[PDB]
Amino acid sequence: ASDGDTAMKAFNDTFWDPNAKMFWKDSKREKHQDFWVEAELWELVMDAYQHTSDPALKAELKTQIDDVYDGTVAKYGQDWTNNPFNDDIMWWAMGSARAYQITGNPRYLEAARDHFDFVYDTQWDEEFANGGIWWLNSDHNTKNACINFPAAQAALYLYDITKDEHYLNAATKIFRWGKTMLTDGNGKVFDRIEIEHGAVPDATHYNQGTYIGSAVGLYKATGNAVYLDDAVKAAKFTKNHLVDSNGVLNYEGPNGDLKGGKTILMRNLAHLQKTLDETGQYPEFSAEFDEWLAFNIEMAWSHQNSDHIVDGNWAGLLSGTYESWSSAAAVQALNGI
Repeated sequence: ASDGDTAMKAFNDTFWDPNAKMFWKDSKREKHQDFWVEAELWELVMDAYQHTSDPALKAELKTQIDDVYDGTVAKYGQDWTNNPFNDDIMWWAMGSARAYQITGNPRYLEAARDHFDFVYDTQWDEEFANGGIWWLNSDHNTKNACINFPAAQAALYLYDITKDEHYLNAATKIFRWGKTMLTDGNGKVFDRIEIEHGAVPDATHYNQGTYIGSAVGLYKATGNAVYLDDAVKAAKFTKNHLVDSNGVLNYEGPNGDLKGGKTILMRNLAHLQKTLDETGQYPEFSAEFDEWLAFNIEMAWSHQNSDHIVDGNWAGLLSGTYESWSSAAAVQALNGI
């Protein structure tokens, strides 16, 4: 049995809508979650499905993988390519690849491949910044970490599924460009690069996270040690910069997109943690990293309410109203794979 079980059960009890097959945005159960965040809650369901050995929770979560998809398709349709936000398309392409791995349901591989191919085949460009995927498919003014590294990750899942080297080539070309043009080369991931004023070196949890995850995935697909080093350097930056003075990961609210970003960070830190624990690579860092992760999980869960819900401000919420994105990160932290 696990604290991850309790945390995921509580999350579903608080925020899941079995009628609309969608998460509520908050504990008042009034409006459903925003499109892209819903794909990140979809992945938390998947993470908890992989983490749990509770037979009731395992079967519920496996069903819920299908339900989340059906709720979203019922509202937004099956074809997300009319969404101007390439990031929206890619967060759901990545979720769909993972759903295929778990379920074997062909609809998910079609959704993943079709949506990924639309973004990468049409939104990759070498005229601005020597490479990279555009943020939007309407106006082309910026290329962003929050599309490019998720795209590398989606490509890696698609290579794992298909064994089509095209997807390894894509993952590698996207990551290589992103490391060059959206990082300092030393683990700091820049938000975006804009035509007018160039690189915007604002780092955040979710962009550290997708860079770490795509580097770990490239390490596993290629065996090239540089990708594991890239992940370690980005984890070091995260733990010394995106933390309070006590070492607890930051709160990036009140921005609605960022406030839940620890969810995506913790998901990807878990991949690095597992690779280093299992391989005995970077043993000094691995030990420090594991201690810091344990410390963060302990501090988050120390601030659970009586319903076992943890607000995303892990430094301290007594207002009675909890949000599903902000609250997700603590559940993710206890469901790492």
